[PDB]
Amino acid sequence: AEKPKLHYFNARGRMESTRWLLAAAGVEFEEKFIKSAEDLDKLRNDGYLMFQQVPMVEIDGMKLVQTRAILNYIASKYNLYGKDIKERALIDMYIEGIADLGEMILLLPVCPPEEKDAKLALIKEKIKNRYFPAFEKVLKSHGQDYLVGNKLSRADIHLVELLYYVEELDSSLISSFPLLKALKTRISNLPTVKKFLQPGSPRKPPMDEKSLEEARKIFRF
Amino acid sequence: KPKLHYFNARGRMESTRWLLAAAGVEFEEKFIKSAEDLDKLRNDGYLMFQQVPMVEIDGMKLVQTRAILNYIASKYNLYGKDIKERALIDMYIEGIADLGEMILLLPVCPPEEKDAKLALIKEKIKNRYFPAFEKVLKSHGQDYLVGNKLSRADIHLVELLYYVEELDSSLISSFPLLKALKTRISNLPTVKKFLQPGSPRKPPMDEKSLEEARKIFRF
Ligand SMILES: CCCCCCSC[C@H](NC(=O)CC[C@H]([NH3+])C(=O)O)C(=O)NCC(=O)O
Ligand SMILES: CCCCCCSC[C@H](NC(=O)CC[C@H]([NH3+])C(=O)O)C(=O)NCC(=O)O
Repeated sequence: AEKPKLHYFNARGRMESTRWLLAAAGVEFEEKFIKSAEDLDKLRNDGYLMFQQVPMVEIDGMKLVQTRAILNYIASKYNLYGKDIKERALIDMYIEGIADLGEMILLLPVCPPEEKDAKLALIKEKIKNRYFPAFEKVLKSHGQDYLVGNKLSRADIHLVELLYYVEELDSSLISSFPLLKALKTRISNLPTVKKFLQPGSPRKPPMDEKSLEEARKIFRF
Repeated sequence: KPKLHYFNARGRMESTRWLLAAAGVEFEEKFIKSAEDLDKLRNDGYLMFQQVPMVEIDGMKLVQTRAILNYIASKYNLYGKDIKERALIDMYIEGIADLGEMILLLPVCPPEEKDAKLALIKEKIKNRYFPAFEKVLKSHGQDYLVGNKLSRADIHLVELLYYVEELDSSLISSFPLLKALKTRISNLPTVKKFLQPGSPRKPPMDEKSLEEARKIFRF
């Protein structure tokens, strides 16, 4: 009946992984872009935001806030969350590691300049020594095209999204991880993901200084 | 019995202790006491991302707080009846997590920042989080946050109410429905037993325990 409506500002931020997941699922959606603090205050005043924050997604008659609530619902609805409780446990473990690394990268620009260089270095070492080894190992354990259940899940989508951001950081980091490289390609070639990667999709560019400034004005930080 | 791998402290394992206890599930704990203990877990292949919490349950070695909790909640029927009830539960408990994270990390803030960050936490409790949960309870008038049945949401929220009480017992005072929930949940036989002295419930982290954390986790 009604397309999901995504409420956020015009940036990756905390809404991009939802854009990826919906697109991967073949689900069309609309976006309503917040451009100012007054836009956000209006959502607040209208009663639309349980904790007075965005992301918020209107879907199936609900007003869902909190990134993980949104993604868990969409993943379940479009059978991207595994086939039983144990596969969901594997998915969750994998994607919370992805979330942890993703949060580090997300927040980097918001670091004090005297700290940013150490923090980036630390992110690169965790990538090389902690996270990419863990995911490579999963893929090597079973030899399958997907992380869990030998079928596409949200885990594959969330990890490939992150591989795109790590490439932006440093395209060398993935070089010693052939299986991750192969996953990136395979997933990128799925027709829904290929369309999402093409120009003109809702996929968002890296956040530049001006966008970061808009964020500070809109969310008041 | 599930086996919980963590240090002898609340930290990131306490919400799992609460949820297991609430569900009536007996568990065992293996306490890490040194960096060397953590290193053995890592070396033995027990930790996917070289971190704890880790829980051995039903043949899996599960890391990541949320993976552990989601598995336990589904297994013991504390995650609602369908994906829409799960959506409500998830939205509520991620709000709880956000607030919980601020309180958890308070002892680690630089000392020159701690005064400001406590005051911010009290402000958000008063003006953002407790209003939101009081609003949910008032909206339906039922004893439980979701589905008129006990769920993980009630348990995680009441755990947080105890920590907020530790911070400032006045913060809940204008929120009568949250007070009632706290009482009700605390009186359920499993939660009551967990709240009594000598249970696996952990105390507030003191300075000695925070020094142990730092040695163990090398920060
Ligand atoms: C470099 C900057 C990156 C910008 C990302 C910030 S997202 C906007 C922020 N929303 C949250 O922090 C939501 C956190 C919540 N845990 C979620 O995951 O949905 C907001 O509404 N803030 C308003 C408020 O909290 O009052
Ligand atoms: C106020 C004190 C806070 C208590 C310490 C934090 S918990 C121990 C820490 N584990 C994590 O940070 C796990 C985060 C993960 N997202 C989860 O929720 O499980 C660890 O293993 N760290 C070792 C490392 O990462 O190498």
